[PDB]
Amino acid sequence: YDELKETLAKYNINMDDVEKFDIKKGKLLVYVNGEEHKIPLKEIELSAGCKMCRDFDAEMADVSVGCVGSPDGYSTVIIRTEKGEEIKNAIELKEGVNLEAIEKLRDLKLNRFKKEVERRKAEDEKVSFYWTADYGGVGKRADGTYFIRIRAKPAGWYSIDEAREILEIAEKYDGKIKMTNRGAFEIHGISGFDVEAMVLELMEKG
Amino acid sequence: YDELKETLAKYNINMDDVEKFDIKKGKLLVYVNGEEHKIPLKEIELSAGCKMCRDFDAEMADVSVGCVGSPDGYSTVIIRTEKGEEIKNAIELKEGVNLEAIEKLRDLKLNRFKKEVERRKAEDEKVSFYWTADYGGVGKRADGTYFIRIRAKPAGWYSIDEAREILEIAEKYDGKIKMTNRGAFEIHGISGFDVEAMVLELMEKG
Ligand SMILES: Cc1cc2nc3c(=O)[nH]c(=O)nc-3n(C[C@H](O)[C@H](O)[C@H](O)COP(=O)(O)OP(=O)(O)OC[C@H]3O[C@@H](n4cnc5c(N)ncnc54)[C@H](O)[C@@H]3O)c2cc1C
Repeated sequence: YDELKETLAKYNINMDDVEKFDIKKGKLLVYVNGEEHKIPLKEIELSAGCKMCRDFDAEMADVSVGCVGSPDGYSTVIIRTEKGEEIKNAIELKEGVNLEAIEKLRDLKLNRFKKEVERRKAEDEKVSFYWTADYGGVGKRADGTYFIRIRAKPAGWYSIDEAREILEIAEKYDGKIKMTNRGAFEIHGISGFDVEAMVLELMEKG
Repeated sequence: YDELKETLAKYNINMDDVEKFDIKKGKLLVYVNGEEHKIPLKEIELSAGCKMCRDFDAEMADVSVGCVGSPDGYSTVIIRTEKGEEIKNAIELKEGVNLEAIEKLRDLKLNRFKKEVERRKAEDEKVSFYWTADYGGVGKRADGTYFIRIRAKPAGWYSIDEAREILEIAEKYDGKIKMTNRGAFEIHGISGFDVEAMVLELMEKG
């Protein structure tokens, strides 16, 4: 609040008189005593934790609502659960949302997060690797690194090509091979900084 | 017996009058009428089953006795068990056996066996893979090929290099990878003709 008020003070805008705020096209819009003042987002310092955030569209909500992707005066509605489906009784909904506009904001937020994580890695600052729990098969070892379990293939049969692919990915991330008593490859010693990239690489290979 | 008798008849020897036989340095020695006759073993047909034999020195006996590697009028004595050690009480034994003379015949016999198995392979003749039981970790599959179980390493840890070596040997012999519920690599589909060569290769890699 103090940062936004101080920023408004720079443009000679009294916060106590503002009619409405808005954030559109990467700019903050202020409506006070008549016309709307345009302030670039770059010029306002965001809450620090927002730099560590990955979730643009509230992907876990029953229903998510925003302005991006839909005409002005309308709200974008993303229905995700049967509870969220009840909004169809309350609102006359239309199709035609601009899906690519929403995805662009997903990527910009993720790139902001990647820059902040890289900066913490370079500066020896603390990182909580909270997104490892986004993925199945990830466990935390006693020493603060992670193991990644590749779900056992039926009857423990692996093609030579498949096994070689697993070893190549393990080598790339300095992982160590452990064979479980259910016939799975489990790769140990993965840095929290590498877990997401390695899992996606494994998923890409099937 | 009939083959030896007819062979001797060709050299004008009546087997009934023979005083002693000997096999030394590639020859059949025949002592008859106070004479020594030498017949190259190459001119004599051996019993068919000997071509499929691997064991020159009776390697499973309590004590094995022969003439190779010791001076004329002595017997070579290879003691292998505590039962065999009792011969030390019956015989004043001497050291100095020519071990290479014995090894030379081990390898000649093995090479003869390899030639006959290869001949049978080429002719699609019946081979009994009786020597697969010389090695641990070898099992017979339902379809007449074999699996080779690599004894699980402690806690199922394998170096990337170790796993790659196993896969390379599996590939060479057209083997298929199965991971056991004790953390072992088990290689399936190995021909009886290849089992020994493959096991020795794995043993060579440690
Ligand atoms: C901080 C912030 C950033 C946003 N950024 C974007 C964006 O980048 N892109 C985008 O498309 N939309 C964004 N929105 C959402 C958008 O501004 C609207 O809130 C949304 O479209 C709903 O509009 P509405 O007219 O349907 O809701 P309304 O009927 O106006 O109701 C708004 C609801 O928002 C809730 N609310 C308001 N402020 C907050 C807050 N600080 N914390 C929690 N709840 C709050 C109120 O409780 C209210 O129920 C943002 C909203 C906020 C609060």
